[PDB]
Amino acid sequence: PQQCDQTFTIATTDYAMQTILPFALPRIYQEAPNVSFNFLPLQHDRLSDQLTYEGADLAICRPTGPVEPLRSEILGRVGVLCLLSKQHPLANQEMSLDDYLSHPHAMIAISDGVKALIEQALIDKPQRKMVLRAYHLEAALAIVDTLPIIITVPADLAYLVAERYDLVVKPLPFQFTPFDYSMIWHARCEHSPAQEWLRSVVREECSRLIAK
Amino acid sequence: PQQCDQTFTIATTDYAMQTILPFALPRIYQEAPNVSFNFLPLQHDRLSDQLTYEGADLAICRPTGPVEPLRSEILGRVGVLCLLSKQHPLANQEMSLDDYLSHPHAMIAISDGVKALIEQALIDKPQRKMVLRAYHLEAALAIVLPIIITVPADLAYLVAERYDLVVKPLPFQFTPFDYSMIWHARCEHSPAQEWLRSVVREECSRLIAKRIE
Repeated sequence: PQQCDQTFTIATTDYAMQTILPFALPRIYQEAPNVSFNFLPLQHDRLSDQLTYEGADLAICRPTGPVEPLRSEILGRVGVLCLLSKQHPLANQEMSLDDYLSHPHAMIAISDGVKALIEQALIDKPQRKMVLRAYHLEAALAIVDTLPIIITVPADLAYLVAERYDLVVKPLPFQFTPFDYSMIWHARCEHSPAQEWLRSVVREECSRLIAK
Repeated sequence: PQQCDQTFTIATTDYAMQTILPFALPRIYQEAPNVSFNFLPLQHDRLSDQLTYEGADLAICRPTGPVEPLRSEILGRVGVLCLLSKQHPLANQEMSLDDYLSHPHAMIAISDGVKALIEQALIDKPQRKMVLRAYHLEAALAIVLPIIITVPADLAYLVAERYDLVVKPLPFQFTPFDYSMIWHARCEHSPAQEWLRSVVREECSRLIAKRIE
């Protein structure tokens, strides 16, 4: 509704902050011109307490475990991509796993759960140089003019961003099973008309996102 | 030095992560090629827990209070600035307090503690409508509604620049807060930590200069 004027508190990881949410927002405000949002950083380890006492109506992440009795739902499957400066040696050719391993790495907006996922997928091949780990590729960009860093990001951020910081997108050189991104909420928000609305729009929008 | 291949954990805010360190990073890696970095979100109420228990080497933020027995030094003086879309009504005029107070507000990259600072500066004024409160700014971007985007000064200039939008001063008296480095006594006399801090120190220093000009 347009007569909705309440403020929804979403707890977000940095990834969902830069891709999912902003994608969703034009349509949220379009449908609900009057709704305020409050986006606070999700603490993965105090996820259930954020939703219970700290005022969060919805958390958008990838739980590092089960979350019951918090109700939950997969939004879809995020994949992982690599970002290269257009002036990277590899910017032009194709990335073999052997390229990937011989170059310095910046890890942007992954997080340890997925980091562990990737590290797990890279379990037998030789230790790569992990040079930077951050949640803002502003920071990796800062060094594309220094190291030939390969920037591993969730796939969706590569598409939202690469095509504007003037850097290129290469596929992962190895077997990566896309992980699942979820919404979490307290069962008490389970039948709230406004909360069903939020989750719906966030659900449909993630579709439009995944579909494209 | 440059034998150093040790990794540093820096717990940091968003502002710090977009305006400071990106700035300070090229001289770091140039100065210590083997060095490795780990930046993670500061959790402001867990500042000391983060440096003490979670393995954070240094914290860069505005501590919402006294940090003893955590080591700390001021870095410099963050101020707050506004960002408008180039097709915002007030884009080509000066924005008066009244104008400020009549428009939807999007508050980016501002800590609660600083949020409280501005709330306290606007304490005798009508309520404004706070339509959006995020931490990366690609969310406000997404809706830049005739919103006025409040942000730490340096960040305003950084993106105002390249997202073609405009920068209006705060239509009120607001006195710059200051940012700082924070660390555990345990990192006070580490040759590598004393080194990290100083490169941060003189790059921040360097940043003020450049900016001041």
